[PDB]
Amino acid sequence: ITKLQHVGVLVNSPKGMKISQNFETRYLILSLIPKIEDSNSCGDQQIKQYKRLLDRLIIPLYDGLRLQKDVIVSDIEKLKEAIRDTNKAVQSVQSSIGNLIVAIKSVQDYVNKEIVPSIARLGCEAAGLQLGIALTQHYSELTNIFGDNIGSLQEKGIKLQGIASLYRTNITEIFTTSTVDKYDIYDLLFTESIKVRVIDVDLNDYSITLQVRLPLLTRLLNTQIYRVDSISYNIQNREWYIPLPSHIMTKGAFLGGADVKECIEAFSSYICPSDPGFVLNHEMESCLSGNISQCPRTVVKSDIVPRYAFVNGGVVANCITTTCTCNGIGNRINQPPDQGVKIITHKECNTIGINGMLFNTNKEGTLAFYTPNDITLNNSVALDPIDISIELNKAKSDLEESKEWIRRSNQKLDSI
Amino acid sequence: IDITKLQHVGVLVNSPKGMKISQNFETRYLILSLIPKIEDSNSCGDQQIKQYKRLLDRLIIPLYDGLRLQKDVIVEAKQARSDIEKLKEAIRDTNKAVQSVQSSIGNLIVAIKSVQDYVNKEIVPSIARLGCEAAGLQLGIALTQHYSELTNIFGDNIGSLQEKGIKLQGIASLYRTNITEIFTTSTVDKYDIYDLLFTESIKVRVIDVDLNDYSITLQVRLPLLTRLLNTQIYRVDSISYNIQNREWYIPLPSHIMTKGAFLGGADVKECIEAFSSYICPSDPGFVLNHEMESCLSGNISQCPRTVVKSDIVPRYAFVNGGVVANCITTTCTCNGIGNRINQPPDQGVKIITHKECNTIGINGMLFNTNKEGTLAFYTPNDITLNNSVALDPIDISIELNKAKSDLEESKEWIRRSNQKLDSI
Amino acid sequence: ITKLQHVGVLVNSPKGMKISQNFETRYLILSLIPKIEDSNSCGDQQIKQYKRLLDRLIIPLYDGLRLQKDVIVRSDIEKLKEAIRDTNKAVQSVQSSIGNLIVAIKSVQDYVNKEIVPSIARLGCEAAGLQLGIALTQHYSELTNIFGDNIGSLQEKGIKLQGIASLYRTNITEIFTTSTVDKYDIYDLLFTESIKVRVIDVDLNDYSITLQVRLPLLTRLLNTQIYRVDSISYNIQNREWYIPLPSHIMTKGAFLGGADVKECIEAFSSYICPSDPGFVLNHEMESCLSGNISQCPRTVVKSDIVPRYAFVNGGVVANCITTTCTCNGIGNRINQPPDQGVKIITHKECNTIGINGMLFNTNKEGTLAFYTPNDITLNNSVALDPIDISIELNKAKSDLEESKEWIRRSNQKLDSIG
Ligand SMILES: *[C@@H]1O[C@H](CO)[C@@H](O)[C@H](O)[C@H]1NC(C)=O
Ligand SMILES: *[C@@H]1O[C@H](CO)[C@@H](O)[C@H](O)[C@H]1NC(C)=O
Repeated sequence: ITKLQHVGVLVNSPKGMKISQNFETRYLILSLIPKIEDSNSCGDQQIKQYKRLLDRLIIPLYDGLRLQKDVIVSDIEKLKEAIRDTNKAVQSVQSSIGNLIVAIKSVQDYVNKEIVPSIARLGCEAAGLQLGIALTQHYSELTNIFGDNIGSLQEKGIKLQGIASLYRTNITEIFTTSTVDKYDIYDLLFTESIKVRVIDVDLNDYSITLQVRLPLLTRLLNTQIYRVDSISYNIQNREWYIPLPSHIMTKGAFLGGADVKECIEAFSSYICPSDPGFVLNHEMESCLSGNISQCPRTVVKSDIVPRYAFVNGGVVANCITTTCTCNGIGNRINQPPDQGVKIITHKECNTIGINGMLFNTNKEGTLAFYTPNDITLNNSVALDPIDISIELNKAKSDLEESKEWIRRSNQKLDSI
Repeated sequence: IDITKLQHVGVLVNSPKGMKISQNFETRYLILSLIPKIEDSNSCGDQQIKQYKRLLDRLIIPLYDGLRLQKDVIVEAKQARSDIEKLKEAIRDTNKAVQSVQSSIGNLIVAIKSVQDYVNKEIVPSIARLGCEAAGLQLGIALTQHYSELTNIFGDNIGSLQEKGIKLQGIASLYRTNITEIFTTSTVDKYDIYDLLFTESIKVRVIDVDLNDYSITLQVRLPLLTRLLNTQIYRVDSISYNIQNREWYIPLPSHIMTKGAFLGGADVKECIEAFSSYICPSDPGFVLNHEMESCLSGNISQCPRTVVKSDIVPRYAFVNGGVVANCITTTCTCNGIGNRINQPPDQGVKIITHKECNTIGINGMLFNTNKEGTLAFYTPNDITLNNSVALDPIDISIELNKAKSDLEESKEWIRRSNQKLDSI
Repeated sequence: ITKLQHVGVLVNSPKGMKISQNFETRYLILSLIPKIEDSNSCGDQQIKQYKRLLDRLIIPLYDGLRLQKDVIVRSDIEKLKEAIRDTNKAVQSVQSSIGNLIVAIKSVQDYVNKEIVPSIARLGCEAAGLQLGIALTQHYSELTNIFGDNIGSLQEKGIKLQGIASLYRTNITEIFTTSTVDKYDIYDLLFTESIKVRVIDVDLNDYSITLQVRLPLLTRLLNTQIYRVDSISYNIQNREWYIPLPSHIMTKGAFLGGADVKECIEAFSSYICPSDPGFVLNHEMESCLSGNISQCPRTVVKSDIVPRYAFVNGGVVANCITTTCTCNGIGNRINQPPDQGVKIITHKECNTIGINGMLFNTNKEGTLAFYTPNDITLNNSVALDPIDISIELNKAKSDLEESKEWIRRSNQKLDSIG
């Protein structure tokens, strides 16, 4: 193959080829509910809910798997009575205290029979809740990664975060049987060739078993696949055009056309189920190879034949039959008899125009943001600590006085 | 430029549609922040933030590693005898009785102080903590939701190096009110952006991940469609037809193109059918051969027809809901095996409408109309909240009342005590 | 059709054919917010929040549909009393204390009643709220998984198993409710995700989404069979030939032709086309494919581009005359009588078939892998040892009982005056 632009054919993006036939099969077990242990069974009510949620997920995948399997397979006396009085007075101050004690005891038992237990329960409920958040973030994450896999019983690609559960810290380690290039796995990701299919579901453990099949690419020696676009071209005052296949191949010193219908284009090569090459008729064969005298050219008489095509950042066109402008509809672009087409470059003309149609360079837009609302956690609800010191301090202060008077009553009681 | 006389020759050209080329793009960055600024001086949600960040790490890291791999490949006292000693003693005893009572008070004004301490040093901070753990939970839910929402909208993009389309809710952050503000660079039709949505032509690739601030950076590529002036595209199906007792069929491309006054075929292969038009990277058209072109333009006597001898050649086709068959070499039964629909040896084919015959018949096969089935629902089970009932308050009044009730009765007696003591 | 392996054409996997034109429309109603019954409005905020979340999800779908419809349409007796007055003043001071105590006590009570009890209930409320949020959050999560792909585009999309889950109750057959469908037919519908659902209408007030499920009804063509065919360069005598043929072939009754399965979708037991994909081949080829092998449009090969080997049913078919086929190692070459056109290499005959050094092995199995969540263990609530003052309280009655006795004593020493 050469440079037969002068005849309107443009061969570009040269690329290698690999055949995907061999593969490694690993199985991945998804466990939907973590081993949960809570002594007092606080997170009990919640576990129950999280399971009914899982069932709504698992059960359908089950019924489906079962269907698939189903098909496939009177003076002293005054002082006397004055004592009796004061005495009866002390006896009542007793029953008084005898009641403050009961009152005080009742308070204790309240605090123990109601308040403390409540505080307890509340915490239990809140421990349970804390678990709900946990399970929920799990179900969330679970579904986001293997959600499309758990939804169909057919093969599917696998997200990066799903592959991340196959290797520890080096993606290469995904293949635990062979050794693989950094390069080779990249072609796998960019192509999403790694496929996953759900094989079974255990309704009791709440686990889904997936079968992933990793392709092992076989590289091909000396094979290159190019893309080709043909445009009309002028020679003297006549316009010609050569229709050719979309892709050309090169195996050793042989060339032919490549049918990439079933393949997938990777970064530096195409990964195919099998060699895509096919033979062209001697004419195209010689034309492409160099003997330009053989090109299957046709005189163009219809507006249908394309007179321009886009190639790697820029346009290729027949500027004789198509009006090519440079940076405005007033700057006509010439093309010497020398060639059959002109390669207008965006470096050359920022806005290259073809028959009025303006083709510019990617225009940056205004930056966008996906942002959540700022959350401020207005702390709990505070309670002012109770204060009785002022009262208790007086009780203890009267108390003392009481003692002093008794002290005095005794030294006065001294009359020997 | 195409005569629909072609119909009489079993060749049907479906609906007309325009064509647009996609070569002008509008790059535009979208920054995803997976964690909001959080304010809580008491650090009551520290444990959740931790939990949340770890959740994001599991999600983000793989995207990160993948981008790195790509970036790499690419680039006792005496006793009382006399009654005055008996009084001295009698009162000396009561003093001790009082001294006992005051001993009892000391014990109570300790029992109370202990309560004022149990409550203050334990019942309170304990309750305070519940609210603090509860604030954490509040933030968890929220944070959990932001994740669930984020993963839904961008989870398809976040999980691949390959380019993907944006969901409606994704695009939602590219405009404030009109879905048009989508493009900032240019001005675009309601029609032009509808073809974009309907086709999922708007695509985005993840560019960089920032593991520290927990943010992903997407590049949205909005394409700008160039409408190809006076170009239409039709889909074309061909059936067999009878003309003078001979049965013919014409093999024709799937699609045809109309450019000005020229015509040919359309290789829509690498293109995408939208609503108003097809959207292709380049012009799909190619040139048919003299015979075929002429045939389609009108010179019906040029059609590369063939005699049907096999049963492979289609004798009917669905187009415009209804059916179009060759009712001569086929038996078209209108509304039930009974009534047969006839076709003069003159015409080419018969166009049967589901309006005339509710259930078209073609040799046993009954092509009917969409039949509506039973309305179905996806509804969550009704929820009801049973806020814990309040706690019957504490009542120690009956006890406090008798308590004060006596304190008076006591004061009384001391009056009488002081009374008799005053008449001495 | 036959056994044309002798000329290098390999007719693979034989499948039947069904066309899909008869559809069964069925509407599905998505309710994003369930009916909530909260008497004391404990979950108010949490609900206002969830809705704010459903809006950031619904709205866009709305704005989207709008754009669409918008476009589509100084003695002893004197001494004795100075001492009793003293005693009384001491009893007075006691009463004063008992008062400051009776006060302090009610105060305690009031606090627990006017500040703690309430505080306990509020906390109880906040939880009921938080519990609702868990629910709502989950619902949102579950629902965005099932229909989130549909809700995000306005083009038709397939439907997940768990999505189909709400069309039937027990048998997956009750999916269609206007006809009766083979278990076989729905499996082809599932295996193909032919069932499509398109978002029809959204309601911003009741937070609901209406979806239309399009359920295809397959019609089966008789005696029709579609085969996949591969062609490889063969070797007859010392000359090397190649016969190029279409990728798919069809068999109808006693006739055969090609098949343009392009617009078609291969299922399990058959292909599901929007219409019969058969076309006729030129006499020569038609004849060739039916036995008359002297009619095969064979071409002499002179390039390495012509396929000399092909993958088939977990094995390889190759021209081991123009290709160097090795069985179980590069030293063991496989031969071929100048007669047969090609050799059918089986992985059972060759664990590792090698074509020109390129190795095609059996499939090895890597290590089982696990996606498991860290073990969660709940450290119970926060427990408070109960309050205990029964010690200090007993030291109270006891002292009163001592006091009671000191009085009983003081009385009798008086009961003996005279
Ligand atoms: C070009 O091809 C023709 C036909 O095969 C041959 O006769 C002629 O000599 C060739 N000339 C070149 C360019 O080698
Ligand atoms: C097919 O082969 C027969 C003999 O098997 C031969 O006589 C005949 O000419 C061939 N058919 C055609 C179309 O000529």
